[PDB]
Amino acid sequence: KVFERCELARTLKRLGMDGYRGISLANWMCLAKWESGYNTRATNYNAGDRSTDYGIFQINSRYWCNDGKTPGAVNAAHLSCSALLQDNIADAVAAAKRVVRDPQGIRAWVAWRNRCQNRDVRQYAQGCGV
Repeated sequence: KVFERCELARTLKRLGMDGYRGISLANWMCLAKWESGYNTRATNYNAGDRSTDYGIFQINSRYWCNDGKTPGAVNAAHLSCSALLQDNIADAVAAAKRVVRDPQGIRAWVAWRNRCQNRDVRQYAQGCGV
């Protein structure tokens, strides 16, 4: 499923993401935008280390979800990576919360540093009623 901007903004608020671990809704929106274009079935294989990024938040198979074929893998979030390809993003949200529970926080995603950090991110969640 490819979410429309405001529909995702409202869904994330309902799921308790606004201000989670100090992260504003606008930042989560900026992250989803650059990571997947708000697409829940987005997948990205990293030929270099053999790991795959899954879903709307592009969660990695080496530490956060299990896909069986990733070398030196662990399962912090304790999920099957398959759960991160559903139209319902409840599991992806739970996984994303787990990721930012580590000291690095939202910085865990390099894309966030390149495109969101230290910038005006209001535009991503503006006018959605959240």
